[PDB]
Amino acid sequence: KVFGRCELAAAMKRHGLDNYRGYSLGNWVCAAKFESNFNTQATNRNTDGSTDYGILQINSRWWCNDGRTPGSRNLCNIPCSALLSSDITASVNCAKKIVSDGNGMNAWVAWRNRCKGTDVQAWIRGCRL
Repeated sequence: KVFGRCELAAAMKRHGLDNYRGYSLGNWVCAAKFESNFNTQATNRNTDGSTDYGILQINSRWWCNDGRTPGSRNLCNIPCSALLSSDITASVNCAKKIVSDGNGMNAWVAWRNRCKGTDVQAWIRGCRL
């Protein structure tokens, strides 16, 4: 599914991401924009041999199992393909663990490089939330 901007904001807000670990909703929308372009089916191989999956580009070395990543820990206890669903529940649940792991949203280097420090509230402009 390719989410609309406000559609995604509404769903992340429903699943309790707004202000989760102090990160406002616009931070999460911005991260999704630059990680996946709001496309739940997005998959991208990383240089380390792991792959990133779904709306928030969760990796197969630490977080989900894709069966082809040596060293896999699967700390979200989920197959990576489950992070490609139209329903974002699994991605959100996993992202909550990630952002709690010590470095906040710096875990998403696209957030760090494209969102952090910016006017992230723009990403929820016009949305009835």
